[PDB]
Amino acid sequence: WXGWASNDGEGTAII
Repeated sequence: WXGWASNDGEGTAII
């Protein structure tokens, strides 16, 4: 979701 790498489903995801 609010990660900074891979997609977490809808947005960015944690490393």
